[PDB]
Amino acid sequence: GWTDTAHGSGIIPMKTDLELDFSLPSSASYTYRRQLQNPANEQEKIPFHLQLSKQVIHAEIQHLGHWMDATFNLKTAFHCYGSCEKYAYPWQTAGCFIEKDYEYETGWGCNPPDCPGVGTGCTACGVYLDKLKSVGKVFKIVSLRYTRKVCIQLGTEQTCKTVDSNDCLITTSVKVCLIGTISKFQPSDTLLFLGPLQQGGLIFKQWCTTTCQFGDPGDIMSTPTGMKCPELNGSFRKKCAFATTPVCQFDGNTISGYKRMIATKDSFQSFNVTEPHISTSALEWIDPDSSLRDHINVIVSRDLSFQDLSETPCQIDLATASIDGAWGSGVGFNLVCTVSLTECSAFLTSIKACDAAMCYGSTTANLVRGQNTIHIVGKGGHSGSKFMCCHDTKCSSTGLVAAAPHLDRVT
Amino acid sequence: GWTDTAHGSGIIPMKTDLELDFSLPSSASYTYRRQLQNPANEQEKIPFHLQLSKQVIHAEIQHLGHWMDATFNLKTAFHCYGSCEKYAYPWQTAGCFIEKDYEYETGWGCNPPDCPGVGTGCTACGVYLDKLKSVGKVFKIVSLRYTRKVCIQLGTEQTCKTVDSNDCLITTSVKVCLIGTISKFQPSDTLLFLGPLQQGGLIFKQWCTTTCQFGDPGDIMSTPTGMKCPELNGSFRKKCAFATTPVCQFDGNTISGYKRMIATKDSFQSFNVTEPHISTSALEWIDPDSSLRDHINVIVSRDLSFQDLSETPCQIDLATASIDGAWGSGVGFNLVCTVSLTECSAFLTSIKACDAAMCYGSTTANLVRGQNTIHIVGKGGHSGSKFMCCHDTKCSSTGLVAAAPHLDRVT
Amino acid sequence: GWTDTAHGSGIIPMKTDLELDFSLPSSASYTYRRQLQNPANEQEKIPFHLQLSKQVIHAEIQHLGHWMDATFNLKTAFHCYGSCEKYAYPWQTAGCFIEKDYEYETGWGCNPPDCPGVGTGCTACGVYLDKLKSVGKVFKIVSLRYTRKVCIQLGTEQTCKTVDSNDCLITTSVKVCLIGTISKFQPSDTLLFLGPLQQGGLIFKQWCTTTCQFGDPGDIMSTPTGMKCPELNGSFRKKCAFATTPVCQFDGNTISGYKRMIATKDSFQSFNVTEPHISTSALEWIDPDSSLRDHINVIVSRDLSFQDLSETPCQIDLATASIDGAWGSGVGFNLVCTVSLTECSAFLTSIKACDAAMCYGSTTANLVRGQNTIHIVGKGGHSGSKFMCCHDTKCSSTGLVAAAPHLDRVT
Ligand SMILES: *[C@@H]1O[C@H](CO)[C@@H](O[C@@H]2O[C@H](CO)[C@@H](O[C@@H]3O[C@H](CO)[C@@H](O)[C@H](O)[C@@H]3O)[C@H](O)[C@H]2NC(C)=O)[C@H](O)[C@H]1NC(C)=O
Ligand SMILES: *[C@@H]1O[C@H](CO)[C@@H](O[C@@H]2O[C@H](CO)[C@@H](O[C@@H]3O[C@H](CO)[C@@H](O)[C@H](O)[C@@H]3O)[C@H](O)[C@H]2NC(C)=O)[C@H](O)[C@H]1NC(C)=O
Ligand SMILES: *[C@@H]1O[C@H](CO)[C@@H](O[C@@H]2O[C@H](CO)[C@@H](O[C@@H]3O[C@H](CO)[C@@H](O)[C@H](O)[C@@H]3O)[C@H](O)[C@H]2NC(C)=O)[C@H](O)[C@H]1NC(C)=O
Repeated sequence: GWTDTAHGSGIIPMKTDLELDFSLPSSASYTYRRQLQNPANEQEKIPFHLQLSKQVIHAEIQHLGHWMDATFNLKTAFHCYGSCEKYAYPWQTAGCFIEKDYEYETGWGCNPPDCPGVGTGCTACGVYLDKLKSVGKVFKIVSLRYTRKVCIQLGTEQTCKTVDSNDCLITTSVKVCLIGTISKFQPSDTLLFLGPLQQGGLIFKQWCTTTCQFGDPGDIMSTPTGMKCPELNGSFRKKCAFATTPVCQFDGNTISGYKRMIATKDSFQSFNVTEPHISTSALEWIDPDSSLRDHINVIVSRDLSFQDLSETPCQIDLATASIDGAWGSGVGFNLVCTVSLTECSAFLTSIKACDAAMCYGSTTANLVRGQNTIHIVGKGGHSGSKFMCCHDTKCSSTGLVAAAPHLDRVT
Repeated sequence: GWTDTAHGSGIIPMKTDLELDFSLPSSASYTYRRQLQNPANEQEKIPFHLQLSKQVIHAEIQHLGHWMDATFNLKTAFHCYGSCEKYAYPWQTAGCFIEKDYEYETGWGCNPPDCPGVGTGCTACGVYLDKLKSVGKVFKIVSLRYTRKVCIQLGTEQTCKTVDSNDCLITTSVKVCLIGTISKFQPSDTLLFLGPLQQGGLIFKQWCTTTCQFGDPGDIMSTPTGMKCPELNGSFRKKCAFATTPVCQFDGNTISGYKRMIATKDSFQSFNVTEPHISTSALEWIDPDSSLRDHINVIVSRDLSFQDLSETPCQIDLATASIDGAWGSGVGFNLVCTVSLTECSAFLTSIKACDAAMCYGSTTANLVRGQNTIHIVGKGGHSGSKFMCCHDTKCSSTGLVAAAPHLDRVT
Repeated sequence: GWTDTAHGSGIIPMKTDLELDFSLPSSASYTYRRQLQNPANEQEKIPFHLQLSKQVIHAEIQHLGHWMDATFNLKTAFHCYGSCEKYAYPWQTAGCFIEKDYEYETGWGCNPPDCPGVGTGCTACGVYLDKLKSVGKVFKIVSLRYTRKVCIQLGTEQTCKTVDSNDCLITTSVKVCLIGTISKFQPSDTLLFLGPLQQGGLIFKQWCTTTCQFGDPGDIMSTPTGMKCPELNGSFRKKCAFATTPVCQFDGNTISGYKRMIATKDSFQSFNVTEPHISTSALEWIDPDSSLRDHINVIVSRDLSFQDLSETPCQIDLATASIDGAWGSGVGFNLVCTVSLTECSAFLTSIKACDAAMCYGSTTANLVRGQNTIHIVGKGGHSGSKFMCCHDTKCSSTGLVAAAPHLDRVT
């Protein structure tokens, strides 16, 4: 049946004016001009001009905050009598602290010489992190898009459009196809910028998410809402000796995740960025790595036999019915779309979830004549995004905001 | 030397009837019809019909079972006298439990007031998981294949064949090439379905495999063979106080892997599925994500100059000699093939490992005239799979089953 | 503006002598011969010969050493009096050991019957690994390149060149384009060879790097500099009983990472290798997996309208100014290049970082007429590599060595 998702052309190669076929780095732009033969005139020439922008990476991201370095500290506070809750402890002022209480445990083989208590008091053990310093900014990739602006001019008619890395642009007599390739980044990668965005960063595959312990990548994060402190990898001990104050011991890791990373820094992957652009839910940049190459094919055919394979009689109207799920999420939001099809018995097409600035996901819709209900998934966006059901360049007149994502550590 | 692995055509573009070149979403089908000029007749027309199915993902998988939620529980059982083995404990009835025994350790600074024992008895500490509930079904990806059914009709001759995502189909006068792209899934990804397959799921990159501790993704799994219980991340302590029964303490993680995941659910990647088909060793589905696009090129040339580049004089016969390794495995099985070559001094070709329904791997064989011994690797399959050495559409007359895979946790 | 990075051709398809378009396995070579029509003579024919090598994988690697199996051992050494430093312990001779000291802690509820000490002596607890045996060799992937040697002969002129997997080769009348595909390996993957390189190996996504605990993949590594021993996942305990020598206990993992891996071996991905070649900073091989296919397109056009799209008037000279960063690193080294442009107002081109044998990275340089300062990133190489700024086939006359990478565990 009908579909408008085939983006390309049918041609008779005998009737083709020009074909360009080449490899181009993702971070390279390209310009091409040529005077083509006027078949009707054969005196005055028809200009052809092609412009391809550099490929721009658009990563929907989660702002994870600032990764922090810190120094590990362990302190003992002993009281012969009294519950642990009775006393204040110096570590309770720290950015991060964890306290283990040995309450009502005094005994004459573990007491200082001035303490005759038995089953009393408190040995309070405190681990606290201080000298907290931001070492960089951290982003988690929600999704990736790779686009070039493509401008075609043949005679006096120009068409410019943003084209994704494995898509084609088709005009009256011109087809430009991009064939993507290698992807350096993957969804759920974590990017760490140790300095300004322009200086590039490090890719981490195993940034701590469901359990963060001191020593992990991402163990200590500073966010606008506050510190997010790690758990401890190791365990406390109350060392006892006759006529001696108890001594807190900790047997686990005492070196921050940042210092452990730096010690073996060259185990990780760097990436570099040019022209970075930061937005509410996204980072855009051009990767100066010229080893990443796309394949480009351009056809010009001013002949009646040139076919736009996306052309169908089918027409659709869209309305955004409901939403659930979250913005800024790799799980995403689910948009419910009412899609009405005319002029065709059936129509396979692509329905997109877009806000006023950007699209966040597209679903193949198998439509039948009349009304259809289509669920589509979007990933990314922010709390102000009004998500709409869209097709080609047209969107529904109303949009819906999604809920806030769930990105909480349990402790 | 000769090879039949080049799937494509040589043509004179002047002698080409038609070329289609376009981008198509993996989840889109496409149909194209055209009446082509009869060069011998030029009155009656020759029909051309192209049909491309939607691309189907075939993932060989490991059925990891059901991921379970649970509640953490800690209990103390003290006996003044008697070995720990002498007594039964209530946690010994649980789906998962871990017990730490403090045996023959009684002393007058750690005993209840009715216990004068010294170096006797037992403080038994039990961690047990209860309220076990399945939260979803889990599959590990062994391998991935992406195929479309491609049908070509020119005049009265039709050819339909399954074509992989970076392969070509060649008939007498027609070539259809697919150029694959982005892959959302990777081998060793773990897929979690929280509900029916049709509702999609979550991708996990770090599902616990060699060490599973309570709190990890995949910590508690229910399989047909029984529960697979996690180890503990943390350590026990016997808290002592005069004239008091010992109290078991546990300092580690007490929150299940499921609850930790849900708390930060939007850190993970969702995927959606249509038309899912479950089999003994595999899951097949169509991904409704229309942002994944393949490149398609179609050539029609009813001219004598159209060359099938896969044509050679070389002929082979195959026999399956032996096997080792495992089914259902990302390491795979190794099939030993005796391949006999005639009509050519040398022949580079592809030898496949297939059962009666499916192929599981292909190896480039550098053959010389006469008999050859070729080792090929297959991944996936099940205990009933009779694996055969195959070439093109022909297989050896005998096959061999592989051994069961090793997928055991140590404790 | 001008760029030489577009590798391909502009043609009039009517003026094309021949087009080949086909899919080819990465591990397949291919040969094609044809006698083409001489347009000037039309009696004697012009030979065309195409040869494509098998695709070679070049992985820049880090030699991580040998992964070791071992047996866990725990021993107690008690002394009624004396500091722990006073005594030698048998575990101090082991390849790996970790010692926990309970110093000055004697008491009459934890002493052997011959020890009346109070707050004296030492219970020394030693974990040591013995029966250390190498189980395989380990390499971490720094970067990946996929190349074919491509030879073109038309008449008496031959051109052979190494072509990357998404690049094109252009001669006077011939264009050969490669379109890459699926990549089985990723940067930062860890490869384990349990035997000779020819027997293949296992891919690990989560080899321990910043924290290695006994039981992890990569926990125990033997390098030329010495053993790199893991930390412990678990904690010690001094078990006390009246009239009994203290007993050291360890509650954590006691099974090596190798044994845990082997127990669930079929959870991991195997890969196979042919014609492996080992060098100071790299491993090269051909993957016999024939399911990995590239797309190949060949155009021959002996017509004046055939355009080399890489041709520009722009000319550059290079000098290598300075370097920082490290060899053998996925973070890489940063080479500072002085690039001088003539014949053009502006020129977008690719500047490479190469030593005498190999290139390690390329950067898109946006040059303006006159002198430019360009920073480029290279990954890989070794301590003897003299890295140079290069363009096309030309390099600066001087090069600079980089510093040694930081690949240290903290303990
Ligand atoms: C490509 O990306 C890498 C990774 O980000 C870049 O390495 C980074 O380079 C910056 C600047 O050279 C380093 O910043 C710091 O600067 C202070 C001066 O304030 C300096 O004293 C410190 O020693 C420190 O190096 C940053 O640490 C470094 N990051 C890493 C992970 O090595 C690289 O420069 C980029 N290459 C380009 C843009 O050509
Ligand atoms: C695309 O895939 C995602 C991920 O699986 C889908 O999200 C999932 O949606 C289902 C159904 O809406 C959720 O199921 C559960 O249903 C009960 C009712 O019995 C409901 O009360 C619960 O609140 C729960 O949501 C499932 O939790 C959810 N999974 C995740 C990880 O969020 C999504 O709906 C799919 N989009 C489509 C098919 O358009
Ligand atoms: C493709 O690669 C896999 C993974 O390396 C290969 O499996 C490996 O096969 C070798 C040789 O068969 C195994 O070596 C060992 O040999 C001793 C004899 O000295 C044998 O007694 C042991 O049982 C052991 O198997 C190696 O263990 C095995 N590795 C794994 C991870 O299974 C496979 O053979 C390759 N297939 C080819 C080259 O066709």
